[PDB]
Amino acid sequence: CLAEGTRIFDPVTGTTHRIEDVVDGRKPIHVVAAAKDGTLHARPVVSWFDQGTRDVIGLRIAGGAILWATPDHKVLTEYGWRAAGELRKGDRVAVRDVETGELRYSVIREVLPTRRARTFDLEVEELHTLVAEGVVVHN
Repeated sequence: CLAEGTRIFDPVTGTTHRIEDVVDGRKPIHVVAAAKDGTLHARPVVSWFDQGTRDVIGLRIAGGAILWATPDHKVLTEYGWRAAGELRKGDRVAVRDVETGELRYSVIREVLPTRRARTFDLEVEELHTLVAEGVVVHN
């Protein structure tokens, strides 16, 4: 689940939407999806649900790029899918590059202890996956 504050760039509109705003108003919009091929494809949202308030961790990546998600949220690492609570300053994550638009790999900058905030839930067509804070991790 994604925490409030996470930005979501839409390929259809080309702007930046906030999950807190997209879910609260279940807005029929689109998002970027990822497959096992590593390629990015736009996909519509067909479900919006609130996950309640729970503890979440903050993953800081080089460039300031940060992502807040639940410990059960799986992150796309070099070794497949790994729970966020299993990430330590040294784990590399895939982040979308606006320069080449293509997928790129970067190292973490610092791990942020658990906190507390509202969390949301989405459903991307079938390719359960969405781009959040430039980072690609299951919905």
